[PDB]
This record gives sequence, structure tokens and C-alpha cells, in this order.
Amino acid sequence: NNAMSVVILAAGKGTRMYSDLPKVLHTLAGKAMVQHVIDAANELGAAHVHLVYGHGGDLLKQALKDDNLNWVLQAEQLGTGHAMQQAAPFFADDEDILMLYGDVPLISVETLQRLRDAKPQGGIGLLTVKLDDPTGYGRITRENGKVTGIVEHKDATDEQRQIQEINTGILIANGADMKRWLAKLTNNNAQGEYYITDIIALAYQEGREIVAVHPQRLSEVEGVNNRLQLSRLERVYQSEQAEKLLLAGVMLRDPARFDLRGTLTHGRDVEIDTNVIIEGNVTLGHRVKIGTGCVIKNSVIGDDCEISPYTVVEDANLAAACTIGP
Amino acid sequence: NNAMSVVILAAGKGTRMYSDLPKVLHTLAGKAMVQHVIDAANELGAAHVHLVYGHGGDLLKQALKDDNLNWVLQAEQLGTGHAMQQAAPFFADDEDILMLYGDVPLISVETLQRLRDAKPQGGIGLLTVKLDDPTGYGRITRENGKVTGIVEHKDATDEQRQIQEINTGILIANGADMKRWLAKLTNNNAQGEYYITDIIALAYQEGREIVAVHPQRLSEVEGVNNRLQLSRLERVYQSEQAEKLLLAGVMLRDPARFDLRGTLTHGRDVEIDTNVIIEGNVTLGHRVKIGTGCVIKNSVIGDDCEISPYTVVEDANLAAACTIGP
Amino acid sequence: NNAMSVVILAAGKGTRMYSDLPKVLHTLAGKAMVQHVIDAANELGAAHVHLVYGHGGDLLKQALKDDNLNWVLQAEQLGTGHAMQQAAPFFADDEDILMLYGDVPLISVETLQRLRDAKPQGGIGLLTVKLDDPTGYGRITRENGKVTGIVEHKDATDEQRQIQEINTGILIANGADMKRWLAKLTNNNAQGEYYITDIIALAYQEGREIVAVHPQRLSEVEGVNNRLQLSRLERVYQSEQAEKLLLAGVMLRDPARFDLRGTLTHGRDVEIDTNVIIEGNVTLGHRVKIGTGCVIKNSVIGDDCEISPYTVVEDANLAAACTIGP
Ligand SMILES: CC(=O)N[C@H]1[C@@H](OP(=O)(O)OP(=O)(O)OC[C@H]2O[C@@H](n3ccc(=O)[nH]c3=O)[C@H](O)[C@@H]2O)O[C@H](CO)[C@@H](O)[C@@H]1O
Ligand SMILES: CC(=O)N[C@H]1[C@@H](OP(=O)(O)OP(=O)(O)OC[C@H]2O[C@@H](n3ccc(=O)[nH]c3=O)[C@H](O)[C@@H]2O)O[C@H](CO)[C@@H](O)[C@@H]1O
Ligand SMILES: CC(=O)N[C@H]1[C@@H](OP(=O)(O)OP(=O)(O)OC[C@H]2O[C@@H](n3ccc(=O)[nH]c3=O)[C@H](O)[C@@H]2O)O[C@H](CO)[C@@H](O)[C@@H]1O
Repeated sequence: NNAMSVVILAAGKGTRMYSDLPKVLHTLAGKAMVQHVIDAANELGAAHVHLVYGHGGDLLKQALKDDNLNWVLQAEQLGTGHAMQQAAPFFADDEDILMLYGDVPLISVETLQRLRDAKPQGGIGLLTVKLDDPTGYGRITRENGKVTGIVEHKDATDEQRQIQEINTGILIANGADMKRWLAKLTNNNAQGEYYITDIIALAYQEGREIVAVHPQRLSEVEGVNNRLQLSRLERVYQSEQAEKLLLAGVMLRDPARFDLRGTLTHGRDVEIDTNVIIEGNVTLGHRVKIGTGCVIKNSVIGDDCEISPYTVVEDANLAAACTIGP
Repeated sequence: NNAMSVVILAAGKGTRMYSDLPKVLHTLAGKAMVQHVIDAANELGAAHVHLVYGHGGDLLKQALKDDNLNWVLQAEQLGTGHAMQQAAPFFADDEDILMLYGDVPLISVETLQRLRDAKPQGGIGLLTVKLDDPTGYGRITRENGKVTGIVEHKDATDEQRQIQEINTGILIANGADMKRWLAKLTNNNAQGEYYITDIIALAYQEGREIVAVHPQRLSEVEGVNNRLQLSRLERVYQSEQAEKLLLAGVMLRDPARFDLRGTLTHGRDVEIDTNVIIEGNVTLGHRVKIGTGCVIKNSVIGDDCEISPYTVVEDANLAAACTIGP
Repeated sequence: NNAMSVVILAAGKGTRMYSDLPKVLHTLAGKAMVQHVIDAANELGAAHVHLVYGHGGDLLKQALKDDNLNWVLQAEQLGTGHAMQQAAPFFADDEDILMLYGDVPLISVETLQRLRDAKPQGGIGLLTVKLDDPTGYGRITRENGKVTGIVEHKDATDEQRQIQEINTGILIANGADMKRWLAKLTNNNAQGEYYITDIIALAYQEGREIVAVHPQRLSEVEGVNNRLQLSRLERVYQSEQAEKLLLAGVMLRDPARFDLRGTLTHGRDVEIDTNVIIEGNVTLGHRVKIGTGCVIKNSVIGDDCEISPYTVVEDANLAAACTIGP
């Protein structure tokens, strides 16, 4: 496991959110989208986390003040490659540089670790997915089964557009190699921007190998640009967590009407009825029964406690065998 | 945009509802199904709205008393054509007559306007949809790509039954032409009723042109005959509205657990948690936060107000920056 | 309708539930899974109900104390055939013996009755379903369209594994014939256990006929082994009941957010809003309106009563025309 840092590109506008709050700060389960990415980067072992931002550096820096982030300003939004070029001076030649988006909140550490493992030496580990309709996304080009480059939809021909495997945007490479390819990025293409994706053809040309890996679930690489798409991920997220809990032994009367917005520690034989929301750090002891519609926030509920329907439990530590409610 | 009136056929029984309330009066989002149709007719610009009813004229007339409807009694239920014949004497030869059903609540003004635009002169604008299983519905007959008539399922052969394009029942034509074809309607067919659908073959025979248009969504032409089907539309409706709101900038913690039953006016960055119900006319100022499970009814909530979970806000105007709840 | 008894095999471990409560005792709508099976057996007319258990006989016997069950201990879990062999001494030669699983809670009396009707004389009535992926399930073998036996996945070849029709495990036969085949069960196969499924080849060999019947819905033969699968059935169950109620004339504002956990008696034109839970025996008179999120438990609510949102009605009989709530 060679040392590694992570770069999060969170400099895009976020126009379709119609909000005075920077897009990547909007929450997915009570945690800003970008914090999800940052948490994933850190659990993965990132020695440094470079956050590339456009404006709102103040809102962003204030919100993310409790994180050891290296702030990298991308003055104008001239493409992913350009955003990467601003961060380059900070990559260490002795480490791998993994790149992530600040608006793709569900990327898992498991998938990123598999990406790290698939990155050949001097090569690029790329995360790709085969879509039914690949429209609008970078097409993966291959030659005798080997990745040779990425062609942006707008730059692709009608023939290349038929390619289904597309770029999720996440990739990893050695920092020295990264610096070198970044320096060679050109800006004349269908959109006059520096494409980080051009580094693929550049690595292939240098004779280096690009290995594509695939994500476990497609939602794991879904980017958010408006609230409708954020709500869809909130559901995928909530639902994925409800199932883990059911499988781990917590009875959810309806996993579709359960919301975990923080961290739940639970005992054995816990029962949670419908429309229950768990916020912040919550601990549920053994055989705790949560009535329908309760909101439990930053609390600790002792073993055998029963909480009646619609109770809000907040900032509390409840003694075992409690009966909270009529 | 030639002047136009609308006829709503709401005279059928409604037996499978098992209710002492006339079927078309049952609500879809707090509004009787037929009111939805009536509202759609009016927003479309209908100069007159003819409501064709069987019995319950009293319940119906009482309920819909605040509407300028022209009541047209259909003594016995002898088919859509017969119901139309009762309304005919009221069509003006100088206007288009659009026909709608009182139990197809989600027909959109957008689709109806496209129908109006597709109605050739002296011709008929018809709304049709291609179904996977067209069983039970009028089959659209064509000759060299042109609509020639409609054959009712029961009247169709095994060969014609294979036709997938069916009649949604909604159509528009000039009133003079309508009067004329209505007068020629016959009642000897598989069901001994006057079929309004026979006017299609009649218009084709007179050398006039029938143009079929399609609805944006299939739910838009779904008729309700029992509560199960009404509940399905309530969901399609609620869900369609939740998405509009998300796309317009209102954060819904779960668009699947949100119910708008009236009219919502909102500011920027409003947050609405799960299981919230909005009834009647509601106004939500900027950055208002609605806790899970609140019911907000005919209220105005000032900017920055926060409403705690499960609060019922009714008949109230709440001053800005209010904190309603523990 | 020849006399008949039922054997419920509920002796398996239940390891993936991670609970100190025997798996078949976990509730599906407030009723232990096995009680569902037992209720189905009794409504079907079972003269005796043999419950085959491994351990927890005490928890099980205590929980099911109000049922006239004949307890049959299966000392070690050596296969369905072995579990059946323990119960055999109790089958009467003059009755049919229907076999069910204690962890397949949604089997319907309708489907079981059709199974009884399809059981030839001296033959076996078998319940089978064609799956897309039949992996892990007993394959149904046929010869010229006739059932000849069942081959367990692990015992099947690659060719037999292609068979899609699988054994749901439910079957019925004469007790005398059952005793006889059970006595001949062998334990040398891919899993060294007594397979009740071997009785099929045994019945075919004796020249007797095996008739396969299919369940109305696949969920009806779904077995539960972990809480995630139990939650999925709770939803199928709740949803199936919500639709019956809608079709029977009760308006559910959202059949997806309705939970019946007991028995509901209702009048005409009852309205139940979202997130309502009905527990125990509940009676709703005519035109009762239940506000969103109410919990009604072992109560009787008189005609025309209106219950405000989030009210818990428990152990109460409410006089007609009551207004419970602000
Ligand atoms: C040239 C390139 O990289 N193309 C890929 C990129 O395209 P594409 O450039 O179209 O994607 P986006 O514009 O959404 O940008 C992706 C991410 O980069 C950030 N961003 C973008 C521009 C900028 O100047 N600064 C910045 O920080 C955004 O905030 C977002 O987090 O993502 C797609 C996945 O969604 C891939 O299928 C495309 O192959
Ligand atoms: C002959 C005819 O028109 N056939 C069409 C009609 O059939 P069909 O006659 O079978 O449809 P319905 O019986 O449901 O009636 C449709 C509408 O007309 C009303 N109504 C019906 C009979 C009556 O005497 N008075 C009255 O007002 C009903 O209340 C309902 O609003 O609708 C279908 C769509 O659902 C179309 O696919 C069929 O091609
Ligand atoms: C040999 C046999 O019967 N195979 C069938 C059985 O397999 P299979 O043996 O794999 O199924 P399970 O192990 O789940 O057991 C089925 C039922 O029998 C009970 N049980 C099992 C073993 C035991 O010693 N005692 C006992 O009581 C379980 O508690 C459960 O209620 O069910 C499948 C459906 O799920 C069928 O497709 C298989 O063809």
C-alpha cells in the first residue's frame, strides 16, 4: 500500500440547486456531500486531502473547518484537468494521487481500495461503468482489450459514441506521473477546457498501462447536480443502511421508512418501528423498542427501554428498562 | 386559438367505489376528481363547461356550487355518444368542443393544448396511447397511416384486437361538425349504446381529417373506477409534484413521503422533512424548516421559521424567525 | 374433503436472525410467523397440527400455549424427511397429511385448498414454482409431462440444474402412504440427511401419481431466514392487505404507508390517512376519519368519529360522532 493522497474536485457551479448554499455542502443523511467524500478519502488512508474549490471558499472553509484539508483554489472553471493542474504542485512524487468528485457522495472505500489494488505500476487505475445509455459521458477506448484513452462525448464521433463503457471520473496514478501528464494537458477540444481524461491517452502513449475497475453499485458513482438527484441518493443511501441493519440483527418494521442520519450503535434484538429517524451519535442497548415515528438524536438509550410512538429523544442518556411514554 | 368549450362526461355509476359519495367527487389531493378536470378545462380557456351527470345531481351541484358549470342531465346511461347528444344543443357552431371524462383526474393542460393545436380544420383532434395490452379499449383504425375510425373492443374482430393504439376517450372537434355527427349516431352494436367513438368514422367519411396526439405520461389518461386505482393516481400525482418542488429548489427529505393537498408558495432554501402534509393554501418563506410529520394547513410561515416534528400548523400566519416547538 | 392433519417443520436453527428469540416466533404483522402457518392450517380444516421443533421447546411452547398443537421433537436436524419421520407415528392412515414450513408465513388457505383438490388418490399433491434462477432448490423431474421425483440442487447434475420448476416444500399425501414412504427414506446423498423429497420418486415407483399445483403469488411460498427477508414479506403482506381494503371500500391515503397488525372490522366510507397503524382487534364504524399517523389498538371507534393526526387510540370504545383531537 504505497502512500497516497486524494484530490477532490468541488469547484463546479451548482446552478440547478437554486440555493445560496454551495452545492457540495448540501447534506446526504445530515452530512455534507463533500464530507462523505472526505470521510471516504481519510478511511482509505489519504495522507493529504486537497479540496479544489471555485468560490464560497469562506462558506466552505467555515463549514469544513474541522478537517485537515489543503485548500486549492481553481480561479476559473476550465475543466477537470485544469482543476487538477492547480492541485499538482502539492502531489508528492512518492505517493499515489487518487482523484474524486465532491458531488459523488456514495463512493465506497471498498471500491476505492479495489481501484488502488488494480493500479499497475507507473500506470493508471481507472473506475468505469457500462451504461445502457452512455450519452454525455467520457467513452472508454480500448485496443485489443486494453484501455488506450477516454474520449469526451462531445469530442467522440457517432461510431465512438456507441461505446457503452464510460468514465466515472475517479482515477488513481503516481503523483510524479500525474504532474508530468498534467503539465502536457492541452485545451483545444469540443469545449476548450483542460480534460483530466486526456491523461489516459498520454499514459498509454508513454507505454504505461491503464486498468479499469468497476464500482459495486452504480449509485456509488452518481453525481448530484440538483435536489431531485440528491433525494434519490438519500434514498439509496438510507435503504442500503436499513438493509445492513436488518441483516445485522436490528428489526426495522419497514426499511423504506427508516432514516439514519449519523451513527448508530446497537445491541441485540433492538426493534425500530416505522418512520423513525436516528440523528447524530445514537446508541441503542439490547432489546430497546423504538415506537413509530420517534426521532432519536445524540442519545444513549439503555437496554430494555421502550420508547412510545412519536417521542423525540434528544441529548439524553436514558437509564436501562425505561418506559418513555404513556 | 378558436373559442372553445368543454364537455365532461361524469354520468357513469361508480359501483366499485362502494360509497354513498358520487365517484367523481372523491378527492385526489383534497380536490374532487371532477374539480381537477374542471380546473384543467378552465385553465385551458374553456368558455363553458358542460358537466354531464346521471344522478346525485344534488350532491354534485352542492359540492360544485362555486363553479360556473352548465348542468346536462343524462337520464339513462346509454353510452358516451348518448351522453354527448344531451350536451350537443349547448355547443356553439363557432367553437371547438373538447370532451373529457370526470374520472380521469390527471389530464394536463399541456397535453390538452397540444391536442387543440393538432386538431385540423373541420377535423378531429384525438388523444390516443399505444398500450402493451389494449384489451377493453377502443382500437384506433388507420389506412395508409391515417386515422379512419375507432372500433370498440367488444365490436372488434380478433384481427383488429391486435391493434395496440387505443382511444383515451379525449377528443376535440368543431361544435357544428360535432352536432352533425352526434345526430347521426346509431345504437346497434355489441353493446346497444350510442358510441361517441363512431364520430371518427363519420368524420373520415365526410372527407375530414382525424389527427391523433399522445399524452406525455400514461397516468395522465388513467380513469378511476375503484379506490385502489384512485390511490395509485394520488401517488403518481404526489410524486410528480414532489419532483417539481425538488427541481424548483425545495429540499424534500423523501419525495415519496410528501403530500401536497392544495397550493404551496415557497421561498428559497426551504427544507421539508419526511411525512409532511401540505393542505389548502400554504406559504413557506425563505429558509423555513419543516420537521418530520408536520401538517401545515392554510397557513403562512414567515422566513427562517423552524417547525418542530409533528406540529400541526393550521389557520395561522407565523411571524418570521419563529421557533415552533421544543 | 377427506379428513386431514398438518405437520409444520419449524426445527431449523435460524442462525442469520442473530436473536435470542426462536426464528419462527418473530412476528409478521404482530403475529409470529409460525402462528400464521398454524392459523392457515386450522382455517383449512386441519384436525391436528403437529409442530416439529428442535430446541426452545420452552420458549415455543410458552408462546404458542393457546394452540392445540401436538409437539414433535426433532432431536437433531437431519433433514426434512427425518423431521417428518418423527411426526409419522402420529399421522392417521385415514387422513391426508399436509406438510408446511414454520418459516413460510404467507402460504394462503386458497392455495392449500387447491393443493388438496389436486392430490390424486394414493398420490401426492405437490406445490411447485418455476423460477428464473432455481439455484439451491429441489428440481422437479418429469417424464412425458409427469412428475417422477425431486432432485436436490446439490444432488442434481449440470443438466438437471437447468430445470426451472422447483419444490416449494409444501406437499400433501395420505398418511398411510406417508408412513410407508417415510419408513423407506435413506440418508446417503449430497448432504447425508433424510430428504422428505425422496418420497416423490418413491410414490412414482409404487405407480402412484404426483400432481404439481402452483401458488397464486411467489411471496406466498417465501421462507424467512433473516430479518431482511422478513421485512420484505411484512411489506408484501401489508401491501396485499391495503389493496384488499381499498378494493373493499376503505380509502387509504397511501396503501404503502399503512400497517394492519391484527384484525380490522370497518364500516362504509372510512378514511385512513398515511402512516396509520392498526393493532389487535380494531373496529371502525361508518365514515370514521383517521388522521395521519394514528395508532389504533384494540379499540372500537363509533360511526362518524374523527381522530386527529398522531393520536394513539388504545383499549378504548369511542362513542359515535366523537372528535378526538384539537
Ligand atoms: C473532461 C472530463 O473530466 N470528463 C469527465 C467529467 O466530465 P464533466 O466535465 O462533464 O463533469 P462535470 O462538469 O460534472 O465535472 C465533474 C466534477 O469536476 C468538478 N469540476 C468541473 C470543472 C471544473 O472546472 N472544476 C471542477 O472542479 C465538478 O465540480 C464535479 O465535481 O465527468 C464525467 C462523470 O460525471 C465523465 O464521464 C467525463 O468523462
Ligand atoms: C364508446 C366509447 O366511448 N368507448 C371508449 C370509452 O369506453 P367505455 O364506454 O367503456 O368507458 P366508460 O364506461 O368507463 O365511460 C367513460 C366515461 O364516460 C362516462 N359515461 C359512460 C357511459 C354513459 O352513459 N355516460 C357517461 O357519462 C363515464 O362516467 C366515464 O367518465 O372509454 C375508453 C377509455 O376509458 C375508450 O378506450 C373507449 O374507446
Ligand atoms: C430435502 C428437502 O426437503 N429439500 C427442499 C427443502 O430444502 P432445504 O432442506 O434446503 O430447506 P431448509 O433447510 O430451509 O428447510 C426447510 C424447512 O424445514 C425445516 N427443517 C429443515 C431441516 C431439519 O432437520 N428440520 C427442519 O425442521 C426448516 O426449519 C424449514 O422450515 O426446502 C426447499 C424450499 O425452501 C425445497 O426447494 C427443497 O427441495
